Amino acid sequence: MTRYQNLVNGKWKSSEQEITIYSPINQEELGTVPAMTQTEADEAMQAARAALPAWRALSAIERAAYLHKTAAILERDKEKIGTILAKEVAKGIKAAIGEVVRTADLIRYAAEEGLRITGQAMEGGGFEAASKNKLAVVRREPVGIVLAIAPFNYPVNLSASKIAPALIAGNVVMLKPPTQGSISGLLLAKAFEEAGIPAGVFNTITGRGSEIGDYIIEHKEVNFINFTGSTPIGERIGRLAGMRPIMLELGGKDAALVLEDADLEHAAKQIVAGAFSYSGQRCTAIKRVIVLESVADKLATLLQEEVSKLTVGDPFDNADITPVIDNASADFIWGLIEDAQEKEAQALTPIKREGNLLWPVLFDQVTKDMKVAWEEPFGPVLPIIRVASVEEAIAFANESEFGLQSSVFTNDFKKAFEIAEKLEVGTVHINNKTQRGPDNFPFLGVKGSGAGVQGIKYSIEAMTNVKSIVFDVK
Amino acid sequence: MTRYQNLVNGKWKSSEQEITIYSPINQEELGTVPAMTQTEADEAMQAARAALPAWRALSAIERAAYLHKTAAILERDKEKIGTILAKEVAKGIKAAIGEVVRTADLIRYAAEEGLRITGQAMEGGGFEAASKNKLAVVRREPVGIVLAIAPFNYPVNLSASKIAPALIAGNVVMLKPPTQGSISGLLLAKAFEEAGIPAGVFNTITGRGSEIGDYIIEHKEVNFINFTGSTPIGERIGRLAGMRPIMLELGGKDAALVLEDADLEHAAKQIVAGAFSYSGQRCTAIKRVIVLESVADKLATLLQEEVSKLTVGDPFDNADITPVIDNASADFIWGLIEDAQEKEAQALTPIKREGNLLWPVLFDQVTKDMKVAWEEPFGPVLPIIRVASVEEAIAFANESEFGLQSSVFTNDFKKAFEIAEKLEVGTVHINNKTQRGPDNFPFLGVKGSGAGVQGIKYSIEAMTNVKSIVFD
Amino acid sequence: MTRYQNLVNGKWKSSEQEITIYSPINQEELGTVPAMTQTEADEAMQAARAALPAWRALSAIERAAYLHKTAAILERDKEKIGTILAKEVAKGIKAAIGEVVRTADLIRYAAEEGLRITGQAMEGGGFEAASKNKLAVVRREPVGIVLAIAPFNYPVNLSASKIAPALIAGNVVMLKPPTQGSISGLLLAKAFEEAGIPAGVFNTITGRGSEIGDYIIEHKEVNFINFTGSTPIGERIGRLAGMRPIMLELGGKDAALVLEDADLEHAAKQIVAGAFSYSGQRCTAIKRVIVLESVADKLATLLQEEVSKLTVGDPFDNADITPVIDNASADFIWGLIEDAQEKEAQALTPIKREGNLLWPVLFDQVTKDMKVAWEEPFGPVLPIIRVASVEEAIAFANESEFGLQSSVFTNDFKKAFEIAEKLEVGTVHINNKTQRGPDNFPFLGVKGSGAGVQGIKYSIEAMTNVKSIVFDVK
Amino acid sequence: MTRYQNLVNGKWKSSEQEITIYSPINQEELGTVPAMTQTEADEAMQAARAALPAWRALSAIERAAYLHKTAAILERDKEKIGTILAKEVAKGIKAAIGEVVRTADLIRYAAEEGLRITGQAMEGGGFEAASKNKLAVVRREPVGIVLAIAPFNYPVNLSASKIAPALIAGNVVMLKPPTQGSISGLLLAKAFEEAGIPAGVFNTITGRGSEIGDYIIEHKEVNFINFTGSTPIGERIGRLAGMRPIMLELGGKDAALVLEDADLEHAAKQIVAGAFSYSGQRCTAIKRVIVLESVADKLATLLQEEVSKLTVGDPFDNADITPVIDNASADFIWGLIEDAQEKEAQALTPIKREGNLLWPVLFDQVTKDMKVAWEEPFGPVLPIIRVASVEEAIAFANESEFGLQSSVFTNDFKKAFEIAEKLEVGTVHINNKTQRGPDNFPFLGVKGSGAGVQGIKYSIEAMTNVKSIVFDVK
Ligand SMILES: O=C[C@H](O)COP(=O)(O)O
Ligand SMILES: O=C[C@H](O)COP(=O)(O)O
Ligand SMILES: O=C[C@H](O)COP(=O)(O)O
Ligand SMILES: O=C[C@H](O)COP(=O)(O)O
Repeated sequence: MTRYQNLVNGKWKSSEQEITIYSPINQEELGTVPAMTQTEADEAMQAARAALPAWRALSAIERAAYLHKTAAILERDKEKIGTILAKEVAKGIKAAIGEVVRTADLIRYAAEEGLRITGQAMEGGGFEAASKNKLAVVRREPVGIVLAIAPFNYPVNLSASKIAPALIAGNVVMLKPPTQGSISGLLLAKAFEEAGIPAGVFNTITGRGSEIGDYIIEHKEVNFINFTGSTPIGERIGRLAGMRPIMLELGGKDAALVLEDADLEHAAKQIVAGAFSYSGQRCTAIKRVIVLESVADKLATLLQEEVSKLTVGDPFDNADITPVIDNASADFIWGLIEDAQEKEAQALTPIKREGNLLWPVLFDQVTKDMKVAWEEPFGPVLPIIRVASVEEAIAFANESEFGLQSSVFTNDFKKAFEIAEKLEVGTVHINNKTQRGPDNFPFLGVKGSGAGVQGIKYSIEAMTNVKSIVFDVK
Repeated sequence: MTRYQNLVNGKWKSSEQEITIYSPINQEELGTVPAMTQTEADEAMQAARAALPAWRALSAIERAAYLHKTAAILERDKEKIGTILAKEVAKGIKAAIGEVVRTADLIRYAAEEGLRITGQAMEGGGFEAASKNKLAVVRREPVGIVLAIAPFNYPVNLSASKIAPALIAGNVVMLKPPTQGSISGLLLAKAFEEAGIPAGVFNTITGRGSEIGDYIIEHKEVNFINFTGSTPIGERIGRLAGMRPIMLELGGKDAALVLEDADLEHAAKQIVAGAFSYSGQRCTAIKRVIVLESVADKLATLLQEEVSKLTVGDPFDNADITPVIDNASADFIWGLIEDAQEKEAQALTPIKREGNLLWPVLFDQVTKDMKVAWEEPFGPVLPIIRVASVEEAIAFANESEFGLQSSVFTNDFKKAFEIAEKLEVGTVHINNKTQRGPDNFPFLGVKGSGAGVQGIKYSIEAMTNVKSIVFD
Repeated sequence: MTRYQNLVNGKWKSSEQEITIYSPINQEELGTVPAMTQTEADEAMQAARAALPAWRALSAIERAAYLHKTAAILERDKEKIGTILAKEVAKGIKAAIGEVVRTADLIRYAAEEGLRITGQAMEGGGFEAASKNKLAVVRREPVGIVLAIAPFNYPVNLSASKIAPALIAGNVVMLKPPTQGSISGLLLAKAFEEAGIPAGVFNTITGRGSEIGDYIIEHKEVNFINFTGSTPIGERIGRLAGMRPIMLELGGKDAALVLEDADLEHAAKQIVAGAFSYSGQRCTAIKRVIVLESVADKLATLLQEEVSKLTVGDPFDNADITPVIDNASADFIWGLIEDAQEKEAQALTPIKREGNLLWPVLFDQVTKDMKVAWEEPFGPVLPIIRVASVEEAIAFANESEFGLQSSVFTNDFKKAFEIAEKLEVGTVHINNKTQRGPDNFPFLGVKGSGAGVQGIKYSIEAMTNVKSIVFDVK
Repeated sequence: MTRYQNLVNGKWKSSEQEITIYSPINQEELGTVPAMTQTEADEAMQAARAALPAWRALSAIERAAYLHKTAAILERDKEKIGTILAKEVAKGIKAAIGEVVRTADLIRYAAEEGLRITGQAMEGGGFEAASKNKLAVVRREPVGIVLAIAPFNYPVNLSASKIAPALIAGNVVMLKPPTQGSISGLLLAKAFEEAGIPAGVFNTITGRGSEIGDYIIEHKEVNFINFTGSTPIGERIGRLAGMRPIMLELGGKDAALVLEDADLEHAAKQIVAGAFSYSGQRCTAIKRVIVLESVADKLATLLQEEVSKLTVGDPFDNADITPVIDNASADFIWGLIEDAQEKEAQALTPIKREGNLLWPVLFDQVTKDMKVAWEEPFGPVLPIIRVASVEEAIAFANESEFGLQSSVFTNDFKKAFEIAEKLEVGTVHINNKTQRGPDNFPFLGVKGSGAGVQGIKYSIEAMTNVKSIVFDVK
């Protein structure tokens, strides 16, 4: 019964109350995290504010040295961290060891990306002849206190993808780990503390969302909100932030537009590997298949073979399909499956449940009226939608409320490029599954998938402030 | 009795109701502008949404051609537009003609800068050996319908600085000209219509702010709100926009920090020219002087002479101090002046009201308890605040709720650079007054002066969406 | 008999000796240009060196104003300059006025692009913690005097492409027009002087190569040599320039790699349009077809139909095949054609020669021993080369000594991209012919095809010097 | 008595003959170096040509892993390499060890900088409406084989500054160590080979310039020459290169312009620290004090006491003034001192000579007639030159045939910026000594002082070719 604590002003501290964390696999007690109160969150913010000056008065290479030390420690304990993460959010054990390794690679790259940030030296001579002697030296300064709110699916990766870009840029970071996955956020904080990050530069906040979860967002000391989660909470954040800068990475129903000339075997393998990784619990996952009618049958057969080869089971057996995060999540996904079945959709895959453990349901004949065609299941369902033309596929893709990513499988790259130009998404992948990619590529969503563009350089550039210094050079 | 109309879907439209516009100089009826209803706003947004795809299907050079045409036409009617915008916001006629010519120059520069927006080609390898031979082609696409809300002080320049950067990027623009200054917004729309801009690409919205003011901000067709105005209204817009991208350019109490080793004559001339241009109704004006005690008396004397050389009167006489925009504005300035003089501030110039026409009040011995050290007047009042140290000056400057711009007057540029690093503003000017400047320069506020970075390149970038395309 | 004059120090200057220029189409006469002596070249160089300080002192928008005025005057006298151009180099009057118009467009774009050249404000904190208070403001200064040597092909376009990028960046320009199309260069100077560009900012130096050819290149006043022409002369310039910066745009042997999946009709049309534009006298024209065996016969038939549809005549009938520039050119192309004939290459189109007027020769079954497979003809002859594999095509394309551009005609863009990365050229066009393209695109050659990157942005950057100013900010 | 060998194709080689290398400190023999022949140089070039298309095919992060391994090994053996370097080139032991760790974190920065080189995605629609659908994907490809020639000055630092920016860019490198400092080049090769660098990727050439000196520069395998030496040999190289790209870092005569408002104590300290570091044997050292007559006497006294407190002796006692590299250098420097004192220059510090070890000479009343005012001594001689105005100082500064770096000591920064923009140098330091600076900063000479822009990013981009791939998106 481990009693994990909160990093606050460089000291590990606990709270009077604590939240118990149960495995989504078998409800094993993983430990407890403190249930902070509003005054505790307030004092963590005031520690951050006090640590900010000396942190941004450091040279970039020094902050990067701290970051590199953190990444080394994180890679050192990749199995300790990986096991706890694997039982905390019920993801495959190699998938959970893989997240820690990808995390360390991400913060190494962010440390090295954020010490190469170059300003501009602009002159007014090109705009007007009267300002020919004026020189603006434009650079970037930290926004201040960055508040990072991590999601459950990648509690170590999508938390470090906010902490490391903010830290190298000179900001202090306040981390809010998810409700499920908070022990992993505290373990990330342990790696940061072991590195030697100065007191107050990185603080953690754990608690009930009904007590401090709004209080930390509307706090006056917070200068930037970096949030990954679902679109409802993201829309609430966008209004609770006022006009303070935010980065929201919300839900996505990513389409796989498959056309007649698509190499269907590769398309099916990629579509299934994208759709069912972490049992569908990914924002950047293939969440619908929009296939043309002429190849829809063969694509459905290949998709069925791929989805039948998926091993459902328990995280430590390295199952492709592990239990979903909550019972409420399984109930919501089950409702989507029920609604599809009631409207005469062809479930060409066993449709059975075992509590949290759902089965990789591949549906066909999915129409506009089924909720599985629009709602993000965040679980193991994959709709197949048949369209008559490319225009119908593009209209179906752009009918979604989400614009995160999309895949276009073709053989004609000129055709794929103009479809990609037509798709109202942030990223289009040509003949590949949709993903966050190398975390040096831009990662952004549109209409409902969030605000701002991520990617390591884009995240460093987003939690900074432009400061122009203008003088005369005669 | 000119009945100005609204550009919607290329055609000119009027409404049943009408707002009447009176000069802040002598209250003459300048004309009337339509008071659109929420349904008419909706139709303007639908015209915009239908015009968007053919506008971004146009090549960049083809849209820049329209922008250059509009700038040439607008410079053609520099005197006609200038007189109307002079008597509409009580701006000096040589400054109102200058606003139009600088507007034309901004549209030219925006066209030619939005021609050259180049994307990236990232390679994946270098972050992972697995993602080697994945190529991301990163480019920018228009956000969609850009809603621009212009301020009264520059109805033509600060509406074009939202329209032209958005239009060149591929967006369609829905302009919301201010209440005082709506006629100049339609005079700017006249140029866009004359220069063959396609239907629905540029539309104008005029009406009472209690009928369509929130209806247009909250509309779902709006994809970007570009707003210039006051901090209360901007803070309201910030929440009303949701997670839609916004550009807010709110107020600012720009400080003029003067040190002991500083050319006081140059500093005084710059401080007064900045502070009292358009009689203080500028977001980027010197709105407070923070001088060190040793040079405070010499600077006060020099500042007083500079203020005394100011001409107060009528815009068409090219006065330095024309009347403020409204009576409520003058009452608010007069309240600040009263609060200051009822607290023993040394008024160094003759406090004198004549209706809207206020007088260039220069105050001294201003402390933190007077509400003129903190509140942005938007009128002809300059507080001198004396501090004992450079640290005291920086703390006083950073105590403001605004962070737009600031000036540091000294002779040690290394000292000025250090102070500029410490100042929580967007732009620091060393040994010059604050200004929006060369409009290619970044223009931004922090802390409460706004959200986002303006300046033409930054404006074009802000109203676009990154569109990555990854392949093998 | 029009006695054209050299623009020197704002004044029109003539010489004791004048070179006479005759029409390549009928040897008529067009006028004379001053054959300057070396002292005259010195006075032009000194005029430029004295004009340099006040031209640099100008604001960028003020320098751009002259450029825009020149562009307007050029677009005004489009038909006059065009007629003299089509007379000078036998180009085709609708393709000669097009050169004048594309030249004014280039000048406008160069002015507007040079307005926006922004510097860097680099900090040392990312590299070391001891330099964290040092700021480098890095901007670009003019090199000084730029010597632009134009070719006969495009004597106002490939001349403006050196003058305008140089002028907008603050340099003063020496223009050495081609010995043949010099009258067109003096017309360009007429336009620049009419715009009102200051005295000594743009001068022209005509003459005989044996007197002032190496003389102006070796002058110590010249700070940059921008030369486009033939590869041997380019090598001589590369030696003669010492360590002074140069930009050489030399010959090319651009290949059209045609694979089996290619759309052969599009390939044939693109290849013929690229290859026979201006009678093959372009460095960026297609100059050899490298085609796989399977589709080679169908491609050759399509290519033959395209070639035997080209108009051969005089420039004022707007012929696609107008006479080559001089008699030595026609003799060299005829020699290549003969060498191909004796080694049993299949002439797919008639082999005719009416003096300078050559007929377009499509040669099939061309092998590595015929010299038309390697040498740049600068004449209307295109060899088709058959290869058995994609690797054979890449080996044959990279066997050339030239590296300017190439086309890959394919249907698989992934394959086309792989081949493009394998081709040793500056630019690869996928399913299109080679061109200088939009002039904002980079234009460069590799191994034997030149030195430096052209394109308006790259040309502006090439003829400037980085000037870094480093100071403490704390 | 160690016999060092040449890294060729992953193997160590002696040739038949060996150049024996002696310590410039006394004469102590420290080893021999293979006197390679033209044939062996050819085999090394061919090994590099064969290793190229596997190093290119590697990922940027893998090539960077090799670079980081080399940097780690280099810091592991900093004292052994440093001691050998200090006796090899006669610099203080703490300064020879300090260019081994400065070299290692030059190598780290080079790798981290080279693995985020981004390309462009240019569209043609801004230039013309006919090319709106053309997209250029502009990326950078390795130049090929890089020839790096190091100077004796920094045989490790000024060698890695060419190797690492090359190797990270994907192109293989051949290193020619200086004749005096060959041991250090082979010691750096030892670290590169120990790191695991693939065979043929990093080779080393030693021998006699009369045998293999022009032979390697003129070799057709070489695609880029990166040379830092003296202006004569750089003039030869710029000619022998042809049109092959080169980077030349030649000599300098950096001036410290001191005006009347200047802080004279700071100027006096900075000037001596910059001028006499490594016995004045740096290209970027201060070699000229140009001071206004009002403050010239006070400056001269401060400078004299600054120079007098320097220590002259042995490198292992960490003398500030260690002996110059060879006897020819001491003869030339003594000739400069001679010419100065015959023409009635006022020696402010004693002039001495102990064969190779000279004493630092502060010369006042230096005029444009003494050779010490114009020639680069590469020895501990600093001439003070008095001028009557700032315009006279700028005229004297620009009178030099060198354009590398310059210092302006002022108190008015607007004045210092004015003068800096007037100065014909590559870098101007305001109120600080000239230096190569943080190596991320641009480093260049703009006169007969060099060709090309160095600095880690600038040298990475110099030894690459732009490759544009243009296709239609439509
Ligand atoms: O929330 C899930 C993320 O958006 C999915 O991206 P990732 O699995 O590549 O980190
Ligand atoms: O309303 C505020 C404007 O941004 C001020 O413009 P300006 O500083 O150029 O005079
Ligand atoms: O000399 C010939 C030029 O390089 C060919 O290019 P261009 O005809 O497209 O301008
Ligand atoms: O030019 C050479 C500089 O004097 C020293 O170079 P470095 O930065 O490698 O030590």
